[PDB]
Amino acid sequence: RDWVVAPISVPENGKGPFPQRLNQLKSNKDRDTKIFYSITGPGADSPPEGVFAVEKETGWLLLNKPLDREEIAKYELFGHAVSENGASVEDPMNISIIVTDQNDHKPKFTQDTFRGSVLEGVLPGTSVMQVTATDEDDAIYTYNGVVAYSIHSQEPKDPHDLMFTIHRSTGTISVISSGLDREKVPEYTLTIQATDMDGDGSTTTAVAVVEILD
Ligand SMILES: [Ca+2]
Ligand SMILES: [Ca+2]
Ligand SMILES: [Ca+2]
Ligand SMILES: [Ca+2]
Repeated sequence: RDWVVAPISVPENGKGPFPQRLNQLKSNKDRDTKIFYSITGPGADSPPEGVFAVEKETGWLLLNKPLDREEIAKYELFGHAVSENGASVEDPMNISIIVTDQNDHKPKFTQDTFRGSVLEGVLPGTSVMQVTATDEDDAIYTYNGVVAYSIHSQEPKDPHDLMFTIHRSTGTISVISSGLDREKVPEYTLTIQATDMDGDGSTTTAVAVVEILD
């Protein structure tokens, strides 16, 4: 029919070119007279003003610039159709616009520094602590916001290096070697990493400080 518009999905960070046609509004009343189209709503005539617009004569709905999903993920605008003699010829039309995700956010550890402690005599397999990173991108239908964890490096490297691991998805740091000795090394500092696209994407760091208890 005319004067209907299906919900519209727009991936954020479009390259365009801009302005960009999305949909065309039309009233059947335009055989019988000249019609002027307009658009109102948050994103059109109210903040953020002028992201969307509509061509007066043609009814083309237009996007004027790239969208950001994490700023605004959905718009509801309203289309109007007014004849040349000034009478509206349609009831204002609901235009729904959905902003879909691209992976444009690095993960963030919730703290710059995490602390955990174990007794000197714990067995290999012992959970020390659980660190967490978040990611603002979609983690439901994509891996854009799915974080894989890894250990970047360990200091010091006595009695040897790679004495801990991290659970790839939970962030649980565990001890995988024997040989802890508070007297020799009372404390380890682990730089830890969080990578989105489940390990294929971009990566941030944090520190996890492990104390060997007395
Ligand atoms: Ca964004
Ligand atoms: Ca991400
Ligand atoms: Ca995103
Ligand atoms: Ca990568």
